[PDB]
Amino acid sequence: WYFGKLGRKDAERQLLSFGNPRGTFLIRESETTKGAYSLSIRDWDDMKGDHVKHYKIRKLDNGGYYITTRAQFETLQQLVQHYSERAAGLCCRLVVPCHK
Repeated sequence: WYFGKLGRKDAERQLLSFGNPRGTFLIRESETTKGAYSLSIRDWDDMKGDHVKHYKIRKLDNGGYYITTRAQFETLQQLVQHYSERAAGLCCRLVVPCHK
């Protein structure tokens, strides 16, 4: 999936779009972090209802990508595959990718 390098505003307006069930995710390029990635997940809550949290995907200089220090992945494709099954410490698991 190549979403692109877009801002939180653009990621939010897209994720929170009707036609996507909660657990919508996209990975945009982080403009705040040095060419990194942001796993932008659309959560649902009753009080925090329909909000996006972006997990900052970090990169091992001598390795691959990791969202957390719990475990590092070979590639970004592995990172999402784990969260597609289970949240494993995230707020939500990955349900569906966002539509452009």
